[PDB]
Amino acid sequence: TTPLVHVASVEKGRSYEDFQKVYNAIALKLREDDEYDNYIGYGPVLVRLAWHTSGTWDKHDNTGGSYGGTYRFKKEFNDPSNAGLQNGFKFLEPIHKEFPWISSGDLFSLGGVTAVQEMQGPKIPWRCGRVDTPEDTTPDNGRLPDADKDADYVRTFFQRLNMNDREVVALMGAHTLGKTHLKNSGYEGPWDATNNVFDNSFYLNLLNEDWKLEKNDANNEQWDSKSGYMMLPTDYSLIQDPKYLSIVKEYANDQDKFFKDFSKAFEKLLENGITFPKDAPSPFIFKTLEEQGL
Ligand code: HEM
Ligand SMILES: [K+]
Repeated sequence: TTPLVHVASVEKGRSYEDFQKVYNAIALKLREDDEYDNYIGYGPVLVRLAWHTSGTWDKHDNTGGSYGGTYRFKKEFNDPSNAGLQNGFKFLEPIHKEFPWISSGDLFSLGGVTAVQEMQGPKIPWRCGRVDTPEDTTPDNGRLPDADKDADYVRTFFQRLNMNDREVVALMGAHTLGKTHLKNSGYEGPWDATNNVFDNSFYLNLLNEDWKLEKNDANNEQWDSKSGYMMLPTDYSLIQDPKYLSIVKEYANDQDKFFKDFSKAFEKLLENGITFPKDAPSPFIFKTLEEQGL
């Protein structure tokens, strides 16, 4: 199968203003539906939907990725690794109804960008152009990562998405949002105290808390701290591996650096597999509701 090339195709006649309107709609709904997940809100689940819809990419044959918006098809929608994401998709439904012109891939990715920015995270430049592909282009289940593994697994896993050590540690920092839900993944608890504020607390907790390797009610091991935080074996591996550890310490001591590195890595993750023509518009940097006085 010759590796497909996915060329970004701007939605007919659309420009920055159109997308800022979609961003605003998402941002306004996030503010509105603040009760979700015990008042955590939909922010965290949207960032995941974005990561999971992009994380199926395989640099080897360009299969999967954000381009096709294939999560809308049952095979991917029902991936066990995607348990819980239906909530994010349901949240986006009204948005897509109001803006039927935006592709699914652009919507899924934009939802992640919007959530991060609205939760006070760094600005993440975003490019439009993803085009919906057929159901037969949906990647098989099993391309997303396991959480009961070590640093070697994490490092190898991320090489498929063309991510190096720094990108990996920066990306994992997204665990500063939301929490693990036993019913979804077999893990339970939040990584930090600000689960709807994007900050570098994940690195600080990892380094400063007193973790105990325990078993949860799903009979799975996870690191718990007296403060009520948890870390997956894969998160803990970042301080077990020497190379990862140096970067964890770096982000724990430099909020700005973490923001800048995360922004680059997250945008890259969301654009993997996409060929942007030279004449394509530059990446859009959307203003937050707060910056717009909305
Ligand atoms: C080796 C890598 C990773 C593993 C094994 C992993 C694993 C997990 C697990 C088990 C959950 C809990 C799901 C649930 O029960 O609801 C979760 C949630 C989440 N992850 Fe990751 N993750 C990884 C990488 C990332 C990356 C790269 C991002 C995004 C840049 C990210 C963002 C999130 C967010 C925001 C949540 C919270 C979702 C919510 O509160 O509903 N994760 N992750
Ligand atoms: K946080």
